[PDB]
Amino acid sequence: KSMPFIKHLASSDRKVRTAALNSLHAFLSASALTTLDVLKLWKGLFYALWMCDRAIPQQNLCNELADLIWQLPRESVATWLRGFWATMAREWTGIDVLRMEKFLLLVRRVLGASFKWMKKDTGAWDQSKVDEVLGLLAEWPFSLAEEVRITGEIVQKIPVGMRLHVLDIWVDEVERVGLLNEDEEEARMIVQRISDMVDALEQTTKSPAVRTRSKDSLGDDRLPANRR
Repeated sequence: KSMPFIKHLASSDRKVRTAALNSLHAFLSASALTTLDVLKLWKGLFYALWMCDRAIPQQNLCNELADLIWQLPRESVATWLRGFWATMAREWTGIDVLRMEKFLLLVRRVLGASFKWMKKDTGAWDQSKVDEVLGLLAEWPFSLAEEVRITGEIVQKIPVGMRLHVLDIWVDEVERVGLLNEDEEEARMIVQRISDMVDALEQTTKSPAVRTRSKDSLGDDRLPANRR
């Protein structure tokens, strides 16, 4: 697969990065993506945000990157999001204090788009898309294991800061897509399945920070299991 635009996403010239993104949009429009294809695409997208210095272009770029999910064939979305989490997991400890905030926002929007992707728009949610999104939460931020195999050939260790960020925002992002509606049976099951993943994380984790954030987010007053 020839993806010549990828190396230009890291250009110091933002006009070149913008053109490289448009080639990527057209490339995704036009065989199927492999695990290796999305790792290369997401590293290029990672560095495209890394080079973005301005607050408003960063906010647009995070939404642009998260909304790429709607351009993808149904069969490639889960492979695509695994490439995202593997990318963030590999690159996490190298992100300096000055550049962290825009990558925290990227994770939030990509997670938020993943939740919105689960939705149908009286069955309101696509359970096959729910299994894929939640299975990735179990695979990366809420994994009871400490490394992920990608074949194995490629083994990636899960950084603790990535878990801590997802633990900070998962209630925010289930609320934003409307999953905290106490009156939906379908929605409460999805929140329960996510809560069970976080509960399992708090029981097993070696990290007191992860243990504390998991416990904290499970006590969130917004969760229906904590109300009335």
